[PDB]
Amino acid sequence: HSSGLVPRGSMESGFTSKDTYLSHFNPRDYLEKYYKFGSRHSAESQILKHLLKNLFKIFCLDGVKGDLLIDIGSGPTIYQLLSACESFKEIVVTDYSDQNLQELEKWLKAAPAAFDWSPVVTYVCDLEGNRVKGPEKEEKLRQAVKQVLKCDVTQSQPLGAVPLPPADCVLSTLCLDAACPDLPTYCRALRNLGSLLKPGGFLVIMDALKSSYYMIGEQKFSSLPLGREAVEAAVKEAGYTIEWFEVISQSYSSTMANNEGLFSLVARKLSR
Ligand SMILES: Nc1ncnc2c1ncn2[C@@H]1O[C@H](CSCC[C@H](N)C(=O)O)[C@@H](O)[C@H]1O
Ligand SMILES: N=c1sc2cccc3c2n1CCC3
Repeated sequence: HSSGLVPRGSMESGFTSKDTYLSHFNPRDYLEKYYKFGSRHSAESQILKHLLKNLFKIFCLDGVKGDLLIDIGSGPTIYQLLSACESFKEIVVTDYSDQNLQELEKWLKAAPAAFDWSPVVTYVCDLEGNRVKGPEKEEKLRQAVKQVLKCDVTQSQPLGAVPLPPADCVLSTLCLDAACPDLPTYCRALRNLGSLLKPGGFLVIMDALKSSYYMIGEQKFSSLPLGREAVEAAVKEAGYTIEWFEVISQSYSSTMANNEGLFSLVARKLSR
């Protein structure tokens, strides 16, 4: 009840509480704000294209492939899985928010009222060489998504008591910044995701740099404002070896975030 002075759910602890993600996170509004293919060459649209070109390169051009991929903190989105369904036989989607899981389930069932991913899907098809059209690509993704589960990156068992085989890849886009109030929790969340991975499994992360908040309309949500060095240090202390790390300077529209670019990394679960 602070009226934009401070992010929603943070007056007491300094960071957006996770119950705020069950009450004030609107899936439909988050999708309209950031994913109606951003907008007409907007900062959001350029960022989405850059995210899509990196996932295509990681999954289709590089050696990131296997049986199971677990997407962590998927929200109501599926763009991050379009290229991945080409390298992984099965995908599991997860989020802390029940309204985000409902939105994902609406898309899985191709409910007419669901969000339209068509332009994003066609862009991914174009990147992959136009071997299939959008509608064929979406059905391949829908059949590959085997489970839609509740997730909490802060718990030692992120997926609760749900048994899954060790994953070949753990993917997490624009989630860890929103979920982790500090670097010790951020480091611990990367250790928690490690328990879902086979020894030597891939960890794929894409998030924002130096961002202390992000907006969903006039609703402000916290983000951990960490830099490249702090990201690399936390990924290494969580028990991972970084294969590649990229940083772009492109930031979100001034009215939606205060970030200083984005990062992408592909890491591998260490020996121990
Ligand atoms: N502790 C927690 N554990 C898991 N997910 C969490 C979480 N706290 C927040 N989240 C989720 O983190 C997401 C931030 S939005 C990221 C959505 C999507 N992956 C994309 O690329 O746009 C939300 O869906 C929110 O529910
Ligand atoms: N989901 C999204 S969109 C966006 C823009 C800028 C910063 C962040 C952000 N997130 C969560 C992490 C922090």
